[PDB]
Amino acid sequence: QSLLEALNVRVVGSGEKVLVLAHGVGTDQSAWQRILPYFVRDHRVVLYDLVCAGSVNPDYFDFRRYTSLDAFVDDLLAILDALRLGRCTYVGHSVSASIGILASIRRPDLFAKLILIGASPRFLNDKNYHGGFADGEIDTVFAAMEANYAAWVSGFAPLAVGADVPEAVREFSRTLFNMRPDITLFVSRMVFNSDLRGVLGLVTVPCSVLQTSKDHSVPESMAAYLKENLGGRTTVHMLDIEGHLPHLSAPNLLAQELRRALPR
Ligand SMILES: [Mg+2]
Repeated sequence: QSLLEALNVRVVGSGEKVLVLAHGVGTDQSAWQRILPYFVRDHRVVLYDLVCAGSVNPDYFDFRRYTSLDAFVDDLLAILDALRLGRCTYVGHSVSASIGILASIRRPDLFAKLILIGASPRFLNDKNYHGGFADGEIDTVFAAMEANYAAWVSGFAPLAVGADVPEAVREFSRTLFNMRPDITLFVSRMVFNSDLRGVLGLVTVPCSVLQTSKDHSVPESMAAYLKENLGGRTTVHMLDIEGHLPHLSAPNLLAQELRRALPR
């Protein structure tokens, strides 16, 4: 396969503006399906799957290569260079918000704006920083994942969706069960260990921070931290949608905020 084929790159929509939708761990590009109707008549929308998606051939997940977020940034930049659509708006959920931040420091030319959903530069607390997780706290999650993947997904998918939206629990269960458990564990440990705090000030592009409500992974205080520390023009939108996956659980409401955050 080419890189574009391996990571299931898709370009949809009729417009001149370019929008990139980049999913998080545990999902794949189909997490955007109910957002697409709101953008495809005036954007060319680029979708792709992260290499850890269960929709990507598990042969591609090379543990020697994918040891830091920078190897994920390599793949994003390689796709955007291959598609040659030029300057774009980039929407990143959870790990893809971090991937977008780092890509925008390497290649600010490529990004008109970043729209960050569920963004965190560091999950672990540090001396005078609140990520949400104390030393040792995550261990019970990675123990449960390794001990009984299916029991772990059955309890975690409702928690991540947050709101009582059976269809979202279905979709997120489907994309967690499609992942190979050793990949889910490895990538979840790598992302949980990430720390982007020291590069936020190097961002130069505008950012909209769409801050999830009652997200297990990101305290509501994070939005203020990103507004203070991101180096470009940053705006905060506190979502009135519950949970980690607002694009699955309340696509209409999330799409209306995304549209409000577009550059011009
Ligand atoms: Mg600045």
